[PDB]
Amino acid sequence: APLPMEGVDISPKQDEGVLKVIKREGTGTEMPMIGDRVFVHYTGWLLDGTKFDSSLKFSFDLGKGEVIKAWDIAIATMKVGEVCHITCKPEYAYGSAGSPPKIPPNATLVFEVELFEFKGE
Amino acid sequence: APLPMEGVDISPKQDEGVLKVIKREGTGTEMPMIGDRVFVHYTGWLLDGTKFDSSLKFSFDLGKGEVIKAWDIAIATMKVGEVCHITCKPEYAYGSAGSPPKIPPNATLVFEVELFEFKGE
Repeated sequence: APLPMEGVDISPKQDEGVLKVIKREGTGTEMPMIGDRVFVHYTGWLLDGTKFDSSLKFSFDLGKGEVIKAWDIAIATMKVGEVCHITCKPEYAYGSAGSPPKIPPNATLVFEVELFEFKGE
Repeated sequence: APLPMEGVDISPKQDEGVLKVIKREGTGTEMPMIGDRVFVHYTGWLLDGTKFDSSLKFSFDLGKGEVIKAWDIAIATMKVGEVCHITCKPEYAYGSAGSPPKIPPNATLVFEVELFEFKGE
C-alpha cells in the first residue's frame, strides 16, 4: 500500500534489513532525535498476514535500544504524522529466539507505524 | 551548506547534522549492529583545527546513547577496517551547553573514526 512506493532500504548497513515505504507523508516538519520520548500507534504482521500485535499510544525512548532494532532505525526517519510500512528481517527484530508463541524464530516482520508526537529528552 | 568535501549526510533526519567522508574503505565483511560492543580509535577537532580529544582503544555498545549521537549514527554505517571523518552539528554533538572549557556552545565538531572490531553480544 500503495504501489508507486518502493521499500527504500534504511538499514544503516544497507543490507536490506529494514525496508521502508512511506504510506502517508507527515504534513509537519518536526522529527525525533535520539533520546526523545516518542508516541506512536502500530500494528504488527507476520509475513503470512497474521496480525500479532497492535497498540490500537505506545511510548518509548528513541535510540536507546529499548525497542526492536528495526524500530530504533525507522522512527528516527519519520515526520510527525507520518504513517509508514517497514519490512524487518529477523536480526532487526526478534532474531532466532522469536517471541513464543506469537512470533517464531527468524521471522521477517511488517509494521505499520504512525508517528503522533515526541517530547525532548 | 557543506561543500562536497565534508561528505554525505548520513543523519536519519537528512538535516545535514552528520556528514561522513570515507577516508579508507573497510575490507571486512561485517558491520556492527545496534547493541554490539565496538572498539574504535578516534580524534576530535573543533572546526577551527583545535584538537580537543584523541584516543591515540575506545569501547562502548552501539545504539544505546553511551556516546555522542553522531557516533551512534556514524558507526552504525561503518565496516571493520574503515576509517572515516564525521562532521557534526552541535545538536548531534554537545548542543548549547558545550563541554567547558574546551568545547564552546553550539560547536560543530569533526571526528576521524576507525572501526577495529566489534563483539557479537
